[PDB]
Amino acid sequence: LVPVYIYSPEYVSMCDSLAKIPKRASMVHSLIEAYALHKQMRIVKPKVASMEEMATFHTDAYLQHLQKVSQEGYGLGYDCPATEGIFDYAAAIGGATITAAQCLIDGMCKVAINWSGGWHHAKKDEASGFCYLNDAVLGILRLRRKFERILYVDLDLHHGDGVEDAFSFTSKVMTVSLHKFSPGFFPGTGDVSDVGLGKGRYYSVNVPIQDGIQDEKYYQNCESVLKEVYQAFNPKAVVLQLGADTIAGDPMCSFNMTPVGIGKCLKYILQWQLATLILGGGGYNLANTARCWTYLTGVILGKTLSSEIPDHEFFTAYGPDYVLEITPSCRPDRNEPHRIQQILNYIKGNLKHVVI
Ligand SMILES: O=C(CCCCCCC(=O)Nc1ccccc1)NO
Ligand SMILES: [K+]
Ligand SMILES: [K+]
Ligand SMILES: [Zn+2]
Repeated sequence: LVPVYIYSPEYVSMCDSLAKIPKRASMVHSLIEAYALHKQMRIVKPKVASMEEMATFHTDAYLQHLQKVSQEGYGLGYDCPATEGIFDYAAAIGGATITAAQCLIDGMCKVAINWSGGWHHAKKDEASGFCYLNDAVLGILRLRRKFERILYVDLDLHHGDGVEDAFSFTSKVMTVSLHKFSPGFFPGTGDVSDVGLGKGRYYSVNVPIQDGIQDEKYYQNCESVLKEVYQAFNPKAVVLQLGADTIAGDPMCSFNMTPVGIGKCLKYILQWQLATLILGGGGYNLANTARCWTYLTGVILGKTLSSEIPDHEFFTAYGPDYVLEITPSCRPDRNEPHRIQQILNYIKGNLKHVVI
């Protein structure tokens, strides 16, 4: 009944190597360590994913090219540079999410955590949006060995298109994504009209949101969706992506959330008493991202954290106030109340078909 914390010094060091988020994995772990939360969790060393394990979703052609490129020097472009050691990076995170999933299967825990995972843009044969490997999909595929129905919830700023498309043709996995949706904003997909294909029709849920949304309206909207989804789909396990690029102070500067708002969503999911795999994701204000996931780690543990940031390796990065709480920015909420309701109505309508 003690939460599992996927961690090892080698794993964090590996994750720090991603140029898009340098040293972020260390900052997140160090802050969690500084709050001594790791002593209240079961620490499990992540296995490195094998070629066969990564192949459960990704094509052999892609996996081999990724390795070849990684050894010496398919979506490898601006967002996903073909840099050396990138296959080792991909295998590590994939294996970490799988390890967490296997922990859920064994009954070792009710909640397993991998903050360095949640890379949800990767397709079976294509890297996309800083994602070389879709560890979230790999996590769901592993869970499907034991659980008959999986619910995937994506609270990242960006649409979880890679996870959605991976399961868009099946009805055993339902994907739910709350994300910014606006013409020109990555990845451009995930309108409310997108519900899946074939036998997977109505088993993909998308909630388009505009800039400036804050804790209260986000939670109410998220709860009402999850409420209908839970009763309609009746999941046996949950995969939860909690990308922190929605948090105020993120350079993306889109949503205006605090970890408290996201935390309430997490609480509502945690009370389902189901096997839950926790993943990170986006988050480009490194200190704030550590703040968020440290806070959420405390929420999972049912602990109240000291407002003042404890001294640690990255203490200087937490100026100028050096506290745990994050203050929302002073900019408008661009979401019209009537639009939110209609999106909700479409979703309720689609979930009527989920009566099987
Ligand atoms: O958080 C993410 C990462 C998505 C990939 C990034 C979107 C494209 C983008 O914003 N690119 C960019 C921005 C600033 C400077 C250079 C590239 N996914 O959830
Ligand atoms: K999302
Ligand atoms: K689906
Ligand atoms: Zn994102």
